[PDB]
Amino acid sequence: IDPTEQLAYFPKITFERLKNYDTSSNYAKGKLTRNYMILLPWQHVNRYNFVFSSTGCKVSLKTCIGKLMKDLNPKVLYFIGEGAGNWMARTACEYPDIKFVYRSLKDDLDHHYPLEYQRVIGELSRIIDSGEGLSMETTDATQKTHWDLIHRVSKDALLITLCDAEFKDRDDFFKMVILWRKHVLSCRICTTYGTDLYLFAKYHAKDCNVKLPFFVRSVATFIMQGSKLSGSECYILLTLGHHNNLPCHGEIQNSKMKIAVCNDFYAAKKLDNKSIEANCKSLLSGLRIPINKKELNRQRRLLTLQSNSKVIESKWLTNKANTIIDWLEHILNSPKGELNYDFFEALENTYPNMIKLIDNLGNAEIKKLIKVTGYMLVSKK
Amino acid sequence: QVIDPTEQLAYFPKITFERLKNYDTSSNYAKGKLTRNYMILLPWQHVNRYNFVFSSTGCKVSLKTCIGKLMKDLNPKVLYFIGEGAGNWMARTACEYPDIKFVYRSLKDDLDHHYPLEYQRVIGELSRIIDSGEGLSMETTDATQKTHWDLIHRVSKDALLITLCDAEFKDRDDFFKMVILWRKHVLSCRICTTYGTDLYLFAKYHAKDCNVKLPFFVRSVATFIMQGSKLSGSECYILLTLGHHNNLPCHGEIQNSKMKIAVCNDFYAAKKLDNKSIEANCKSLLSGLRIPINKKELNRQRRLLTLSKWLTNKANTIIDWLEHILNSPKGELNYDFFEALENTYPNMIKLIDNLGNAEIKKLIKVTGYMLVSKK
Ligand SMILES: Nc1nc2c(ncn2[C@@H]2O[C@H](COP(=O)(O)OP(=O)(O)OP(=O)(O)O)[C@@H](O)[C@H]2O)c(=O)[nH]1
Ligand SMILES: Nc1nc2c(ncn2[C@@H]2O[C@H](CO)[C@@H](O)[C@H]2O)c(=O)[nH]1
Ligand SMILES: [Zn+2]
Ligand SMILES: [Zn+2]
Repeated sequence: IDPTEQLAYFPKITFERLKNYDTSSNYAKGKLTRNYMILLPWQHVNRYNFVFSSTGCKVSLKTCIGKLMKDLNPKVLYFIGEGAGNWMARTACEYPDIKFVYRSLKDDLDHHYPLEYQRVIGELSRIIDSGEGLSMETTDATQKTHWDLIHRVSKDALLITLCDAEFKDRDDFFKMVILWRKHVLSCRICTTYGTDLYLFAKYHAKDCNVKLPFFVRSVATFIMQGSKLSGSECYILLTLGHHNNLPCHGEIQNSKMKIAVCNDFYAAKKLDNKSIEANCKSLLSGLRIPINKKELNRQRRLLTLQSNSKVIESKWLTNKANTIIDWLEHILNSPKGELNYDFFEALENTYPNMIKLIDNLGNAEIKKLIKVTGYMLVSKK
Repeated sequence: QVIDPTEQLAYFPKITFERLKNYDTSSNYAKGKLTRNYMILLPWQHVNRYNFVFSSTGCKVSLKTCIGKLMKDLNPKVLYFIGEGAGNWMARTACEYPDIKFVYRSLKDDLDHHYPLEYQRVIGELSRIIDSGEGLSMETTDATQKTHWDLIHRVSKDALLITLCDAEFKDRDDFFKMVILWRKHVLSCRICTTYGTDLYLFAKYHAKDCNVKLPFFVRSVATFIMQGSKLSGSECYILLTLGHHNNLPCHGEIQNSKMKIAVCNDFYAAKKLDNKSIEANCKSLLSGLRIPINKKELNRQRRLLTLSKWLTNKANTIIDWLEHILNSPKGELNYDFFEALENTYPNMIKLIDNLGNAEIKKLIKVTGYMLVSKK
């Protein structure tokens, strides 16, 4: 299967690049605030074409760091804390000749194998190092051993290292940043390319005026439309050089808000009907495409015939089902609008049983529910 | 010598607006608020208005843009413009719709234009104004008086399908006087009664209060929030019709919609430059000011002033600002960049204190030209 053809399944990306300047601002700018009364993760609205990971819908190398990718021209890319590898899968479609070195923490929580890359690309042939036969310690980016064994297959320098790992504290993030630096300055292979080595990593801009480790200079800060509205998540492009400050909550919030108020979510050019069906069946077993009044009423019929392990115990499973159908029915009866938080705020505040929904469905179920919602909204008119 | 209206249309800038359709449902959801405090003191809504002199209402509101579908469906042969002043809104309409004839009205007083000066400058001749209100009293040109409405058909025998009002009223009571009289006419008048309830009044309104009921049998169809309206206020254009009455737009609804256009959208510049109009505004701002405005042109004005201290103080203030605009980097036409321009100027309060409302509006037109002229 052609990678460039598969690229039409990933949506377009809207973002803001805040280039780090040595010279002071000297502006004294106002603040941009808009309190969206939303309870659902609407950043999954354009991610219906994906199942196990959908990071590729949020961040893209060709979109954000396209010029650096062109200039440096990496033969191999290093993906750490990647999970099911959907951001790595998008990269494989945008750059069809690049090989990959994948690493992800080996635990029961989430994934430690690229299930989505396997799904999108078809085969793991381009993943020259998938971290097979490694310990939990050697797959942890906060440990020295992870960095020591990074070249066990690939002998190419760490020109562009991609990190989408979620850390406990900022101290764990610092552990990784320090270890990256220690490697790129010690390693025989890497030392050859010098200071022109990059680490593009996910960071949550909590505080302000926080100094990066020594000889770690942030080049730019990327604020994604795909990042959760509630937080202060961003992607920082780091390099070796005279250290500077991590992005502050303030700047991130102003940029985060402009994107939420102004821009609309771009839908995918093509529809992966097998992936949509998978998410539909993942949300509610037996859910079929297209989702219409007829399709919804049969799901209402299927639960009626079941009621007419304990007998009282199965009432929990049917309660979840009703909640899902009630929401999808509400989306169906809702007028078509543009994919934006103003319209999403309207959808939620037009629904009477909103709090019952959040109470009855888990975080993963509600994310799945948004993928299905997004498909339905795109399917309209 | 021949003046084409469609060619003249390239002098009016593009319009950005938000239409808030009034829904019978009587069920509005609970929403959040959008706030951004722009530290601005100048009427920046005049930046894209350099090509106009006496009136520039057409830079802000347009019939083809805002109510193009209604203009198509109800194809009006004649349009009625009340409280029009120099008639720049009417002039834009004449360019967008080259076959429509007009009936013009504006209050006959020393305080405002009671003759379409801008229409004349744009179109060339008053041939399409079949009724310019010639030989009428101040009472018969006041939209709050019955006699104004009684004599509206003295020339035109076409129904009031679309009535345009850009009048500024003292109280909301005066606005209500007009709205009531429009209704009284469109329901009494032999000519108008024929078209029934499908008659419209697109009037300018300041959304001050909330949950204010429109007069009986007067129903608002939609509310238009213009980018061209002053940021500070709560000015909007309401499209009214005959029907079971509803509520006037509330200050609340407006402010969010008003703010979005300020944060998101940029001011579109005019495709062509009316160099005669620019020169007129330049000479209106400061006598002897010539285009292009450059370091050489500004230093000449500094020199000319060296050889009545009140008049020279105003001149220095103007030159100081234009010099600041000249030395300023080119940016996009938006409130973020405009906030930067006056945040970068040290004598901001002296400016507002030394120049009148009309002078500052002229100063912004000249500023807009200079900003567009860059790079
Ligand atoms: N919460 C959240 N997850 C995001 C966001 N952007 C990307 N993600 C990633 O997407 C994952 C959840 O989406 P999926 O992998 O598509 O699907 P899911 O199988 O329904 O979910 P989980 O068990 O919650 O991971 C998260 O664990 C993140 O790795 C975001 O803004 N918010
Ligand atoms: N939008 C807007 N237009 C104005 C304002 N004041 C005057 N104008 C119009 O703009 C023209 C400027 O010459 C005036 O003749 C009026 O028609 C204002 O505060 N806002
Ligand atoms: Zn190395
Ligand atoms: Zn009549």
